[PDB]
Amino acid sequence: WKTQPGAVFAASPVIPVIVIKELEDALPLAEALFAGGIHVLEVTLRTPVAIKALELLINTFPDELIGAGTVITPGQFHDVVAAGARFAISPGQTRELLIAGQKSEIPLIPGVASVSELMEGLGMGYNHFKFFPAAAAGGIPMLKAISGVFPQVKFCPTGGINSKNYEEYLCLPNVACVGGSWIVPEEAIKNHNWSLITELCMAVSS
Amino acid sequence: FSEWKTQPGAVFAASPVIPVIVIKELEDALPLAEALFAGGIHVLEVTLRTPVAIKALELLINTFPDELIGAGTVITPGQFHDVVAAGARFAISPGQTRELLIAGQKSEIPLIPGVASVSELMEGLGMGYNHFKFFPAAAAGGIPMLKAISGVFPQVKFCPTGGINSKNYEEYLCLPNVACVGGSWIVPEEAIKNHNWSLITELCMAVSS
Amino acid sequence: WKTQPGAVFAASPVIPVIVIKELEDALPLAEALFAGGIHVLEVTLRTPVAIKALELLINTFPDELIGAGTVITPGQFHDVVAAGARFAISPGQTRELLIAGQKSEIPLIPGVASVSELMEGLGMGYNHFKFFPAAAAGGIPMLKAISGVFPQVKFCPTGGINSKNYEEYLCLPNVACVGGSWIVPEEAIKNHNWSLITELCMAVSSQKRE
Repeated sequence: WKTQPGAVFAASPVIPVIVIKELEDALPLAEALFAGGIHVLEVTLRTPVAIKALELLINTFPDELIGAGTVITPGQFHDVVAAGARFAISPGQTRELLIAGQKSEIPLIPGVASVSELMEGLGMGYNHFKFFPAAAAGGIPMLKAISGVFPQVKFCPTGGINSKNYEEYLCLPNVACVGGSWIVPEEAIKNHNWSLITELCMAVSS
Repeated sequence: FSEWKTQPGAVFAASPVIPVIVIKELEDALPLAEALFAGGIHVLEVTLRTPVAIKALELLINTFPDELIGAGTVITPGQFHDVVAAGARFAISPGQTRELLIAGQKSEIPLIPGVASVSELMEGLGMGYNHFKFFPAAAAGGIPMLKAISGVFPQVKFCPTGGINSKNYEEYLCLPNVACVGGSWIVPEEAIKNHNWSLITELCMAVSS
Repeated sequence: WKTQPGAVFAASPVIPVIVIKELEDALPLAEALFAGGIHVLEVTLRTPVAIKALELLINTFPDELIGAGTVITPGQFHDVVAAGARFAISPGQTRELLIAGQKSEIPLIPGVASVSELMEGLGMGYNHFKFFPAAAAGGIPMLKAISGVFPQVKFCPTGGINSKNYEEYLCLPNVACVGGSWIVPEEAIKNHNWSLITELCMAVSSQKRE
């Protein structure tokens, strides 16, 4: 790991959760994010073209922190490493995935939602996690309770984070950044509203 | 993995509501079953929550061999082997362990394990499971939890159980990743104790039609 | 196990979750707890002096049920056992910690927050658990739903339990006791407010019925 997990969190207060259904949208969406001050991109493995979109983004804009999300299996993890991803994010964790991230060249950010899941990740050497789905898995009260026992663990809450609540999450001492789709809404991507997306990103990156 | 003759999706497709059956008195098994059948419910989950449960399971399977009768509250591999040997057509669990998931993939009979977090779901997927009980649904994040999961695992199918009732079950059934729900409200212990088989049939008919 | 997990839960309706910053406060705090009827002490591994306080309390009061909390790792479990702890409590569980507790004469109370976590503990011989953080992880509805499927499993809910809600938790058939800092607030410890701590403990001791 040359890129440290903490670098995936320090890049932006908000990590955009990107769903790319059409490959032609990948590059103009990325340029819109860059113009809006966002230099970390999580390309989720949720569509057939996602791997090709990740490859296209890394080939075109290699000096951005472009990684993959929804990495569920070791096989997907090796696929995104091979595609050039700078990091891998998962909505949860498995033992196999945690093992795979130990010997990897790029950081894995596993997802957890209970103290035992956190402790399993900690035992494997991980101390940067996604908290997912944050709003449905206990929200701010959960993160405060965890902070009292694991003050040094750092989280990126994702899932139900939006304009109205994201500052409340960011203010927590164990929250390094948040993630969500509200700055890259699917409707604006589908309809090529790139300048709008820049404006939504500017509202959170300034 | 998951090449069972009886597929979990077929179990889920048989009824919008799987009744969570608690049988305390063996004499109640047949009339309770008749009330369910009459109310259009032909998938029965006999829970392993009472001393007579295994006997009631065996009695129901032997008496009604053409019905889709299985077991619930299957916690251990030993209990799973017990309900297989009793003739259960499926096993449902409120959660999962590696050993339980291993037992289900070694069996002719499908296992429907329980999950409540994304990591638990991911361990289940790693063992070839993609049909799960979500338990206890209402206390483990409810509809917002299921909606969040659907955006990330759109193919995974759930049977939410735990706090599902007449007033909210349709809200759960409308979700794209919910194939059916489970609950005791259509087989309530008060009606079973009173031998109120007409009421049970009426409750079942309301959800099956 | 020299002490049974159920004995840890049966000692008091409320286990005091102790954060001790100054070693000289350990003996006077114990006196305030004893005077309020409470003889189970959970010294949390959250301060530099916690291990030394644990050892001091056990050596001073060997006949009291003095144990450790916030035991995260097998290494910490071995440290508190060597320190003389009568029990160890964890906010969660891992396979490694469950294995370590199997090999000890000192009871381990793992923390769980889902049925699958409970089942992993059950499979390794555990049926007394902390439910943490109780108020944020599903609360009373979660415990009630679990009680129907695991009537043999006993819980100590901790995290967000206070004087306003603890009796509601205690009424549940699968809740043997609760844990909380509200009967041992850090401000009262720092200020040597033993009369307040004793008053708070006396209130929860009159709720002990077995």
